[PDB]
This record gives sequence, C-alpha cells and structure tokens, in this order.
Amino acid sequence: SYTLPSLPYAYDALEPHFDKQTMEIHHTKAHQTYVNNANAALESLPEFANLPVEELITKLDQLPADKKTVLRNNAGGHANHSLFWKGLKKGTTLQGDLKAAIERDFGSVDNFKAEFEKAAASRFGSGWAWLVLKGDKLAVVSTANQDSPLMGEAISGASGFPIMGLDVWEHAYYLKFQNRRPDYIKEFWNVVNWDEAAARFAAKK
Amino acid sequence: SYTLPSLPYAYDALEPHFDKQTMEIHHTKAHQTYVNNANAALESLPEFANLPVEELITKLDQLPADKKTVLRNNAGGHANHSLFWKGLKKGTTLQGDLKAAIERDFGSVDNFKAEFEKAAASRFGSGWAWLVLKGDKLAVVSTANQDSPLMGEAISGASGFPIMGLDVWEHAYYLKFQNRRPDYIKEFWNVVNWDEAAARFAAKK
Ligand SMILES: [Mn+2]
Ligand SMILES: [Mn+2]
Repeated sequence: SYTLPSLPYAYDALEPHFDKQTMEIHHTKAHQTYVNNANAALESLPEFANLPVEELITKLDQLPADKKTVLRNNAGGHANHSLFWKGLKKGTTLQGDLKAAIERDFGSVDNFKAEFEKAAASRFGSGWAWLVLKGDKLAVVSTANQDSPLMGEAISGASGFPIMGLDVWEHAYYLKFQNRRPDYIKEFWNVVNWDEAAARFAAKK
Repeated sequence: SYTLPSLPYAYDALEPHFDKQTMEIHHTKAHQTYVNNANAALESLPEFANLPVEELITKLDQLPADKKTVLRNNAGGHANHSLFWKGLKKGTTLQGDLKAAIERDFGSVDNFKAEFEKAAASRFGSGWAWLVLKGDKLAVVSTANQDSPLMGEAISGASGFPIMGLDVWEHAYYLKFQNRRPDYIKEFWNVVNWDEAAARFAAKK
C-alpha cells in the first residue's frame, strides 16, 4: 500500500509565496484522498500493489479495464503530488549543468520561464505544467487533471521524464490568488527547488 | 459582442448556502473573463459574433480550426454560467409536470437526487453535472471543463437540452467547502431554482 509522505518542511516554510493554509489542506486532505482511492483500487491487485507509484503509472494499459481510470486519476494524483512537495523549497539557485542545459535548449533562462509560464497559463481546466527530459533535450509540456508525462503520449498526450512540475488545479491557488493564476505562477519561481531539479536531471531516471 | 449578464439577485441572496464572497468573484471575475476572451476571438468573425451564445456553441464545427477550441472553452464558459445564475434561487419547490417527469424517469425525487449527486461527485477535475431532456426522457450527465450538452456528443461526450446544471469547478466551492465537494452538492438542493427548471422543461427549446 502507498503511504502519504510527510512534508520535508513546515506548512508555512513557503511563506510568503505559498500560503500555509493551502499547503496544509492540499497535503492532508487532497493528497490524502488520492492515496486512499489508489490503495482501495489496488486491494485486489497484489501484482501491481507492490510496484512503486512512479512505475505503476507507466503500466496503466496493463490493468484490468475497470481499474485503469480510477488508478490513472488517483495513482497519478499520488505520484504528481509526491514529486511536487519535494520540488519546493526557498533559497535555492539555478546553476550547474541544469542551467547550461536550459540555456542550451531554450536560449536562456528567461526564454524558458516565458515558455513554462505560457504552458501553465494556457492549460484550460485542471492540470499540470512540466519541464521534462525527452532523451537529451529539455521541453515544456502540460497534462490534464492528474495525468503525468510518465504515463506516455497515448494516455497523457505528453511524454518524458519529469524534472519539475507546477500544479495548476484551482485548489492549489484559489484561497490566496483566487482567479489570478498568473500571479500564482510568478510566485512559483520563488519556491521552486532547483537543487531537487538538478538532482533529478543528473539521475535522468 | 457579449456582455456580462447582471445577476437576477444580490450577491448575498443565496446565503447561508452559497457564500457571498464566492458569488461575487465567480461572477465579476471568472465569468467576466470567459466573456472577455470570447469577444477577443470573435472580433475577427463578423458572421459569428452576432449569434446568441447558446446558438454559437451548437456550431463549433463551422468555425476556423484555430478558433474552435478558444470558443468552445470561452463561449462554453459564458453559456454555462449564464444558465447557472438563472438556475439559482432560495425558496422554490419542485412540483407540477417537472416533478412528475422526474418520478417517472427516476422512480422518485430521491433516486434522482442520488443519481445527480453521484454524477456531480464522480466528475474528476473541472466540469459540470446536468439534468438534460433527451428523447422525451430526462437523464443525468456530466461534461468536462466548460463543455455543454448543447455542443453535441461528438464534442462534449453528452447531448440533450439542459434543464438545470451544477458547476463543479473548484472555484465554485473551494473558499467555503474546500475539498468537500459532497457538502457543496448537498447545499445546492437548497438553492436550485425549480421555477426556472420547470420553465425550461415546459419550453423544451
Ligand atoms: Mn493538487
Ligand atoms: Mn464556474
């Protein structure tokens, strides 16, 4: 069974960018629900229940028809939020190989940011914006609801290894930013954990 | 060009069921944006910019490929919310032909409510839950994002004439109910305008 991971920081560790109230509800209520639903759906599937969540979502097409959607949504929700919590932290600085790779594939850090912000703002409805590694090149993509690039293009309409991502579901920014998603996206740059991003870039797996 | 319709009541007229703050933001910010974006896209389509919004969304396939999506989302958003505001009011009572039709197609008012709540709660991500009239029969369906049954099955995955609907985007209930969509759905029964629903049922068009 999957366990709801604890946050690696206080619920107000991201202030004044991301509000403490949202962090708490988002983690203990929203993420918790995805974990519960995912575990309930895996109760009778011992074969898949043992796999890590990141791997399970790469094998959705191998699940019984009546289990595919529930797990896509909830196991997806669990995987995405787990990555999200670890991808946040104040005080980091983009540098090293990751920075070089970004300037290489986007021309500059500013171009990249503009491209990322555009993808995040243009995702209509619920979804996520991602910086993925497709082989040797970095790219910005977005997915709907709780889909992940790890699920493959046939399912999510996107592919690649997630380096970092931004949750654009309204529950992630409505309490503080209301309808102003652009303001939320701007604040994100202040809390994106570049150290974690660099680590994932180095691992590539 | 479309214009934000004025609400048929004060922003606090639905208290203590739907909060005043959300009503105000939902109307003056969210709905306003759909209206603004739909007008921006229609500036270049004189032959469509004159059609009533409910009619425009039935002709999405006749639009230029690069306009279909933007109008589907924004004209859809405008049509759905316009219907939503008129479908809310305290103090009404389900009765007459509509009530008979519901008991006829659902067995009872309670079965109908249970079915509606299930559709509204099971819509993953952003969307709407609807009570539609199709083939002389009433049915409960749901759509994603700002899609409407009026758009047709090929586009929205649903069809029929909307009698009443419930907005299940998180911006419609997060401030007061947070993650508890079920509680929000329950409060809805206290503010659904049965008079308007009956009127639409009688019109059938
Ligand atoms: Mn989330
Ligand atoms: Mn809405």
